[PDB]
Amino acid sequence: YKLICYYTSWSQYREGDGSCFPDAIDPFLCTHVIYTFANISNNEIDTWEWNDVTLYDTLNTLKNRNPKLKTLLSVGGWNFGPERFSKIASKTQSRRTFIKSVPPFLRTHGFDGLDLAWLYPGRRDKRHLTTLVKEMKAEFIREAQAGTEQLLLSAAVSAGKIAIDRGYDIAQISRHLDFISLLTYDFHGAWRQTVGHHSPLFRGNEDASSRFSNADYAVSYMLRLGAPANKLVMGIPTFGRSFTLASSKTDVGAPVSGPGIPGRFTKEKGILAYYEICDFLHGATTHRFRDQQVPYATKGNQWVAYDDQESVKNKARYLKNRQLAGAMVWALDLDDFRGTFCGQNLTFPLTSAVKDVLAEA
Ligand SMILES: *[C@@H]1O[C@H](CO)[C@@H](O)[C@H](O)[C@H]1NC(C)=O
Repeated sequence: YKLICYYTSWSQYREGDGSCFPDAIDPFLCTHVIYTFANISNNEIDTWEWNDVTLYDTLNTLKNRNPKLKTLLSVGGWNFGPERFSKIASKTQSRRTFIKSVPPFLRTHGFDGLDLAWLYPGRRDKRHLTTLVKEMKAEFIREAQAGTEQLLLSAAVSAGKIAIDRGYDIAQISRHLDFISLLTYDFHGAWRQTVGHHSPLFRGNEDASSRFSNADYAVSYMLRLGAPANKLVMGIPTFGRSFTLASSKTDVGAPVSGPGIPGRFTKEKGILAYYEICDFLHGATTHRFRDQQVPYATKGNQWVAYDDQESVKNKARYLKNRQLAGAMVWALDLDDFRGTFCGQNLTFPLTSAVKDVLAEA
C-alpha cells in the first residue's frame, strides 16, 4: 500500500511548538512525502517560500536514512489561483513551456515526481487538464531515457461529485497518473448554517447535504468513472473543522453563527490541527456520528468535527477492503508531529495509526 503524506512549506512559520520543518518528519512513516506548494512563474515551475531550496534539501536528506522514501513536489494549491492554471493549460505553448521546465527543476532539487494540485478545474478546463496530464507524463517518459528512474506523476482531485463531473476526465487522466489522491475531507458545504462533518465515511441518517457528500460515495464514483482501484488513494485529514454554535444545541443540525475561533498555533478560523484538538478535548464532550463513523467534540460555544485514531484506522481498513492503492494524509504538520499534545508520547499518532493498519492482513 502507499502512504502519501503532505508537508506544507508555510508550517515553518507557526509560533512555538507549531513550527514544523521537514527534519521533524519520520523518514520511515510514509512511502511518499509531497512538499507543498511550488509556484509557476514565467510559465515554469518555481519555488514559493524564500527558503524553499533549503527546505527541499532538508526533506530530500530524509532519504539518507530511508533510501526507499519517494518525494514529490506539488504545484498549485489555493494561494496560486485556479485561473493561473487555466491560462497555462489552455494554450499549447504555455503548456509546453511548463512541462519542459518540470524535470530539470525536480532533478536539481532531488524530487522523484510532480503532484498536480489544481484547485479546481472548471468545465472549460476539463479537456486541458487531460492534455496537461498526458503531455506531462509523455515528457517524464522521455526524460527517463537519460538513465534515472522515471519521475512520478500524481494529482490531488476533488472528492465532490459535482466538482468531479465539472472538471475531470477521470477515465483518461487515470491512465497517465501514477496515483490519484482523493480529497475526501471537504464534505461540509461553506453555505450550511448548521454543524456537520467534513470527512464522513458514509452518509448520515438525517438530511445528509447529499447521499454524495461522503468518502464512500466518492470512492465508488471514481471507480465507476474508470479510475482503477490501484491508482486511487483515499485522503484522510489530520486537521479538524470548527464552528461557533448559535445555541446550546450540539447534535445533528445544531445551528452555527460561523466558523470556530482560531487555534493558537494554526491561527485560521474554522480549522484546527490535531495537536490543537488533542488539547481542546480537555474539558470537552465527545460524540461520534454512528453511521458516518467519525467523531465530534464540543465545549463552550465551540464545536469541532475531527478524525481520531479510531476513525483513521477505520478509513484505512475501508480503503484496503476496496483494494485501493493506499492512503493520503493532509498534512504531517497538522498531526501531533512532536508527540507531546495527545497524551501518548508518540509522534504522528494519526499517520502512524494509518500506517499500522495498512501493514496488517
Ligand atoms: C509566483 O509567481 C508569480 C507569477 O510570476 C509571481 O508574481 C509571484 O511573485 C510568485 N509568488 C511567490 C510567492 O514567489
